[PDB]
Amino acid sequence: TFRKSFDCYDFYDRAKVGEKCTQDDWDLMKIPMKAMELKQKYGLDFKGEFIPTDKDMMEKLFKAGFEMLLECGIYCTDTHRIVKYTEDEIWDAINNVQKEFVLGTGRDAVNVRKRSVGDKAKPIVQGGPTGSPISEDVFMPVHMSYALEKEVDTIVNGVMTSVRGKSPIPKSPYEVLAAKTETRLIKNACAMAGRPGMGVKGPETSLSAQGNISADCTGGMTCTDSHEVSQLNELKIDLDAISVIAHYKGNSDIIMDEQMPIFGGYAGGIEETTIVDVATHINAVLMSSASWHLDGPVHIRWGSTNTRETLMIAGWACATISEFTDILSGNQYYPCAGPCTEMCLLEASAQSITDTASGREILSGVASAKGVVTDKTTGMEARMMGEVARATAGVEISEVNVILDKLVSLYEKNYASAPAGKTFQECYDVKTVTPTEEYMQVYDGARKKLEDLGLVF
Amino acid sequence: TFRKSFDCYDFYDRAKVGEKCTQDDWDLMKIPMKAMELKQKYGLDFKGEFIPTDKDMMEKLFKAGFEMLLECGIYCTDTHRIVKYTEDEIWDAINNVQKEFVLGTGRDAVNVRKRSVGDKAKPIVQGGPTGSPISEDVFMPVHMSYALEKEVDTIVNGVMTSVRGKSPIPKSPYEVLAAKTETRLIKNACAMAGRPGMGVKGPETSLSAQGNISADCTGGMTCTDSHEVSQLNELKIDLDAISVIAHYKGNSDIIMDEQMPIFGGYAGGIEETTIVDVATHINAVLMSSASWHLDGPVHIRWGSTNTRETLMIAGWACATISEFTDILSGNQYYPCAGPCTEMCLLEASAQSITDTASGREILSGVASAKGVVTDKTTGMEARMMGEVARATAGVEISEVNVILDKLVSLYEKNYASAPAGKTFQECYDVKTVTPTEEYMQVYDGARKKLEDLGLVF
Amino acid sequence: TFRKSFDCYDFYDRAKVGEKCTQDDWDLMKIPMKAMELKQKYGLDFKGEFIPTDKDMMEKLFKAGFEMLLECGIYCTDTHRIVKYTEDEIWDAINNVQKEFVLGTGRDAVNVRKRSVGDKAKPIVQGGPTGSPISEDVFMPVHMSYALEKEVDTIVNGVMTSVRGKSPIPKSPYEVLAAKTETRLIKNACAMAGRPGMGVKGPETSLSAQGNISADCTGGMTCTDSHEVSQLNELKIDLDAISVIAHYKGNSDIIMDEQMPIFGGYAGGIEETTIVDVATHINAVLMSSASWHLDGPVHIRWGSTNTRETLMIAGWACATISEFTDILSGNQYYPCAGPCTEMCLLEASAQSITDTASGREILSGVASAKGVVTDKTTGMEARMMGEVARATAGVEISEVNVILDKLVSLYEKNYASAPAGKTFQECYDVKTVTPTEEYMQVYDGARKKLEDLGLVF
Amino acid sequence: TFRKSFDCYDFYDRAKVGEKCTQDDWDLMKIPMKAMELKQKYGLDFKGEFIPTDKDMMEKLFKAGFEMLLECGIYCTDTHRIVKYTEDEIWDAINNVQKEFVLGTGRDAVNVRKRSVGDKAKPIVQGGPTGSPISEDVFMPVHMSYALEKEVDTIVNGVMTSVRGKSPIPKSPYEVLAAKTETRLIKNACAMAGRPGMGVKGPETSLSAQGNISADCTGGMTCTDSHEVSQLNELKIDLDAISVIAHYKGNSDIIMDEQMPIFGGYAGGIEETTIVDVATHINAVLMSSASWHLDGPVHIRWGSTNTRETLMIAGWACATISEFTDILSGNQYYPCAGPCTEMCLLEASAQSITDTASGREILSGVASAKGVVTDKTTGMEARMMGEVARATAGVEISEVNVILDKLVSLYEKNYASAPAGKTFQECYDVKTVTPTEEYMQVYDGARKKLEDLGLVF
Repeated sequence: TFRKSFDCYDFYDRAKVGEKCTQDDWDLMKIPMKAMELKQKYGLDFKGEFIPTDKDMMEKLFKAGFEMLLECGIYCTDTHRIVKYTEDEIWDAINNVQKEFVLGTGRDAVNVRKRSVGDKAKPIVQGGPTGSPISEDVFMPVHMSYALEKEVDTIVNGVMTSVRGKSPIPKSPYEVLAAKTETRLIKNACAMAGRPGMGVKGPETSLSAQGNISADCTGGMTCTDSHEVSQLNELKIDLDAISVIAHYKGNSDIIMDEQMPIFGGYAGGIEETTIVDVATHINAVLMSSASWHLDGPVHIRWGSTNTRETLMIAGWACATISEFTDILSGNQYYPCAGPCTEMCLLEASAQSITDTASGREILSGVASAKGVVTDKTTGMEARMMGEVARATAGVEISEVNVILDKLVSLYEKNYASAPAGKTFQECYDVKTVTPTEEYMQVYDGARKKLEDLGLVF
Repeated sequence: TFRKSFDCYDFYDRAKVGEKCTQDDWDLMKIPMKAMELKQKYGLDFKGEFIPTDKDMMEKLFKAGFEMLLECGIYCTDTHRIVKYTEDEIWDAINNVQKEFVLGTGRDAVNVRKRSVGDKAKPIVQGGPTGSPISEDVFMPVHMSYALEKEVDTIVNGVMTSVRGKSPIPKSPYEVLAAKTETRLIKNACAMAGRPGMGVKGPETSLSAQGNISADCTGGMTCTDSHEVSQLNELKIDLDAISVIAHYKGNSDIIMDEQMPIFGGYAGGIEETTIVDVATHINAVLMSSASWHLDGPVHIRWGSTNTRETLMIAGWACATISEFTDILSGNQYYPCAGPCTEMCLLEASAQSITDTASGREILSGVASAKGVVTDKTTGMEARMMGEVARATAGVEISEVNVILDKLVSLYEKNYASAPAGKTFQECYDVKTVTPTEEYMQVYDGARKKLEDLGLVF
Repeated sequence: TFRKSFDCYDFYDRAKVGEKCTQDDWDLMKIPMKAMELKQKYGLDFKGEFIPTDKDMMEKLFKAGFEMLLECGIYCTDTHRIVKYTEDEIWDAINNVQKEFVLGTGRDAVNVRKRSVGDKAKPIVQGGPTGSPISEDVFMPVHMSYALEKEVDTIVNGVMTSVRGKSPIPKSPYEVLAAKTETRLIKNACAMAGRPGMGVKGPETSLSAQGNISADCTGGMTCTDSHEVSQLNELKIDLDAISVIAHYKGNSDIIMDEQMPIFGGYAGGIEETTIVDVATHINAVLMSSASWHLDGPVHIRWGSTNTRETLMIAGWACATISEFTDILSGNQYYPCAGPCTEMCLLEASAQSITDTASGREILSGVASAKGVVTDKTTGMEARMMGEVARATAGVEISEVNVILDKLVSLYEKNYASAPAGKTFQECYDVKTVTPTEEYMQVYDGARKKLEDLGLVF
Repeated sequence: TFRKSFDCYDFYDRAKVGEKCTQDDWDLMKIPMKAMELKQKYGLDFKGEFIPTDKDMMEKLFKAGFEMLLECGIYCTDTHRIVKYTEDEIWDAINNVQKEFVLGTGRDAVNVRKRSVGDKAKPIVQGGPTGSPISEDVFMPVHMSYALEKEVDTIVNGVMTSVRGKSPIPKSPYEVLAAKTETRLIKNACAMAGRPGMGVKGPETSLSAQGNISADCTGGMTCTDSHEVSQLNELKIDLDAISVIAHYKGNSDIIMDEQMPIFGGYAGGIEETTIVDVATHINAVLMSSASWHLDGPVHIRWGSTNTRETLMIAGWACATISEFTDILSGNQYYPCAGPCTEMCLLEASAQSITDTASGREILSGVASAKGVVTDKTTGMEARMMGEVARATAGVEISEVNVILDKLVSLYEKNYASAPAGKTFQECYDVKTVTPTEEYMQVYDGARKKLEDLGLVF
């Protein structure tokens, strides 16, 4: 049996005396070799499906992901050593995951419960700039564009480009100011939208451990909000995250562990990256004591989470995690196209279909324009994400796979030429926080194309 | 698509520039014409049933109610203009209704979840004077008579005839005093009954917007209580309610939108008034951002909610709302007879059977003696309401319809001669808050008659 | 003796059956006649002094103010009737006034205690837009300009020109939204300035009773903030204020009763208007159950609180109230000149000297540009108000009177040509919320002139 | 005038572009040169006095300290640059210091108000291990030894040698665990002593910025506790402290800025080190927005705060700060001798006399055995500190100076041979947390010697 249930403290202890190893040995050898080995060992082949129905192939994928975590362990960048788990420790973690939890407070609180593959229930819609840079003078208006949408249940925080006119430089007092201010302003935006108790997800503007740890505060982030801790790539972590985890646990905060496996990255292709994804979903409840895990498979070249390959990785990982565990999870949205464009909406729609049908509990989006362009994220994208989620709920997986193949085909040849789109200021009346007729027309066009594919809103 | 999810602010904006129209054009033409038109268009015919089983007829009723709201809109009395919704705005509201919520706190809190037609689950029992006038010196004792009944889950507030010996005149400081005091005293009554955390529903003594808005206070109403906002008759509203809604939303309060369609009123007969009822259930989650909607079809002549016609209206409206939406709702009780009489108990029993079987989530009663006679409401009526709800849960709808026809026949010829009944002081030991042997005997008699009809307690 | 301590409820009761009287009989006869009568009866003559030292003249003024309230009573506009107090009721109120109280919370809380004439202690500095119209997009930045000044202790709220891009029209849902939002945003501005617990004074954007009553809310106004209720002119009140008082009392809120007697108004000249001022200070703790009273004598023509006459009225009223009662009070600032001008600073400085030396507990300013010009109020004016207060503390009254005569002479000939000044956006770096070199130079110039008059900062 | 009141954000901004300078240029030239220059310029000579009475010499010392801060500025170790203040910025800070504040909650809360030199009022007694290492298994018992003493008002936290059996290594998750646990355990110890609401001072076990920032938590440190931020030596600071300050301000926490000038350090001798001390007291309310400042002059050789020189530095600095400012402060205790020895008690007694008579508001001790020996700190030392404070209150300064000269002479020849003393476990019944007869006898002996010197308990 195991000594004690594994936690961040045990991780630190082991990371100081684990097997010494260079990061290159890890990224260029250990990880890719194991993924390659397990893929062949279990004969994994997704056969072009976005969401699996073959229980035997799914069981093999689960065993592969479990075995990968068990045989590889986790690389700690700070100590250049490997932390290894035992089989019993892993099962203790998987066998005791958080069943459900509440986000938000008052009338605006929402319950997060497990959804199965093809579930008739609709997932929780977490809408927001999704970590994208947002100008200080429109921070509240931008977030209000999400709170004003009935489709949105919780908010995923954007990043303040400035606070009191200064960049929130890591380890500067401005970073601490931003970490606290970020959610204080967002919750005030929610209140102005008539939903003071909406739960949020962050912190996002802060990057350092001290910055992230300062985010819990009066009027700001509290225990009913999702607290983010990020895993590295792949099966890797830094000590900063470990201390942040200790902090979240010590405050009885809902913990959201995140990991975004890279397709074409250190693991390799589709099946390889999916084995890693399953392994990091499991690591989430082991190393980070997560309440839920946020996935986000991203294309090494396009940097999007909605390419054919990344949707397949997410679909298989989630369907498999749903079949063999009660681990709660979500997926994050990174379209190539920017706001107010048909492609952006179709891109997010493809992922919403995939995430809803594969069993995700929470949809966290949308980081339009790959989430790196100032002010290019608006509530309209979250509205589509949510409406598409409802349309997908209950639909037969066989039909979903057909729809996905057709939909993805509508934009996968245009990644390099994805439209830049427009900013919040350009497609919304900034004062009343209402989308322009221009955006509404674009929205209708996307909706029509989705309906032609068989989706019923 | 829609500009933004519709809210009370959009309503105000539209009410100032909507189509000009006299209230008579609305009540005597627009509403009755549309109800008449839609009834024939869809060939609605309830064929004497209290609770429908014909899914096709129910679908037609739902479409009729939806179309009525869409084509008519809502008349704003203050501006004498009509507010119109678009089809997309209505669906956005219906597609995103509150799934569930908690009322009360601590050990005494209760979860409110959707119930289907004929559901085996028992509805939430909200017992209280139901807005009836209660003498100041027995305000706590009277409410304690409900809190002391295990059948009761939450309390529906009575009205203070006086506070500090003065009438709570609208727009007077006494109205504000009563709005705050009302719930403070009621929650103290609940505490004396050993259930300090029981949720309540109000405010009730206050009538003006300023009075209602002052009700949220320390020790008084809070976010875990149902906050009432009233729609007018029919498909009508005043600006006072609109500001009250803005207030409830701004405080993250659970919102209970109420509307009591009048049978024989501006809409017309049974099917006509039911189309209106379906339309106002939908309007509740659109205009009022309601957490749940309180119905209360009332007979234009008898002023009761339990006549054959009003039970049919409630039964069809609820069964239909349950079939096509997840809108949570309840129904309010207004018997003709007063407390300590067999008729009163049988009247409330008929509605409890109807409400439970048709799918209501909450039963709010009982306003005995039509709720207009001082001190004529006691916990005994709520006890029957609850015990009958349990007896009805799970019973086949075919059987329920038969029982209802027989039960209603036991009193429907006596509306004009309904017994006045007695006050709390006359049928209860005011000090120990215990019903008299007299009432207990009356209670047993009613219970026996219900059992003879086939009900199993 | 008296029946019971007088309160807003007794006022309502009496206002419904008091002596019938037209408003003209009140404004054009009853008030001016009594002020004229009492002025001669007591031989009041301020002899050009801003702050009195003659205890006998002060005692006569106090007796005059008391007698005026006693013999006239208060006119209720709604009922067109007069409410009369008895001598015993007035003394019961004066003999039991709030001794002290705390504003704000946490590290940022401040104690408000009585100050005597010429007190060495510095008064509390309540800085803010002082009810002036502020553009929605700079609402937080503008208030932050006050929170960032160490001279400022609490914030006096500005008015939102819009909320969600719409005017907060009285009795519209936007008014309720603004009432709640106003303080939520301001406290968030205080938090960004590193002082999350600063107390505020409001509500200000709301005008109706329902709007004002909705201001107490989570994250917004709470019991540690000053709650404003306004008396009318002169010795007059409306029922709206009476209900608002009932609400504040019912929430255990710190109550700030305000009245701004008009020089050259219905009362008459200097001594006449001062008798009224003393009477309204007393009425504050009687009718409004005030914790403290906010004065604001204003010139009928110039609309400023810092003219020679209005400073004399404030000086005498406060010095007298300080000598014979423990009623806590403050004065509000309305300069003619706008921000970034030397006159504005000198105008506010003259009042700060007067208010500090005459014994005020709180200085509430500054409503630059008479508080009616959008965005023309900044923290710089509050900084001067505070620095001048410190310079004045402890200075001999004889010297203060000389300084005031000289200072007022520096601008009293320019009321009609007072410089318009500039907006916050024009004299501050809006992003970093820092004043421009331009303003700093203007500030230095004003400071030098004050020093030349004998003030030591 | 100044741009804006100076804060930690302005400090960061200036530290990135200030005058470049090596740390040696700062420590070995700039600081010592200015201290030497100002000492001669003002002709400072303490003439062997512990506490000054010469107002002219005190005024010169104040001017010297002010001028030193103004002309030197503060060295930022991270950027190797100097931050400079303007005269106006310094005065704005000094002119607006926190007047008073409350520590602790409920019945156990205490008010901290300014004390003058020779004040009859007794200072607040903050007793605890004073940052000394305490074994994990006796963490609560040790702190309980202070809470059980009526002489103690608040607790100054000790350091956990381990938490869950592991060292709280900086930047490890154990550091975060310790930061939160430290106060949670201490407040539980206070509760067991019948004083659940005693305020504390920390965090102490954590050393990194992320560790310190994690200390505010439910059940742990809150806004009514003193939050420590440390200045470096001399007129120096690191960016970690700057971010910690931003955090404390953002949480509305009471801030305690600390600086322990070293006698014989970079500044030089007595007068030189005192000029630095005055400068750092001022810097506390400027750079750290401190609520109060904790001094602690320490001997470069002996490492104690109670040597003849360090007592003189503290006495002069405090008496001078008390005379010219309202800056609240305290002093920390570091005796050479360990617990259960007469020397330790006499050492702490000498400082208590000095601190009480010179005007300190808070006494924070006692770090017996120089605070570096595991478990060698007990409540008995705090009891003496407090009883001596009472004995000193109100005594003429002339007499105090005589007593101090005699008392210090009783141990100043034994610094090198100071007795090691014993641990808590050795001089207390660990279970009942009661001192042994052995300690009581030692205590009586010290008390008798103090009485022979003229002290009256």
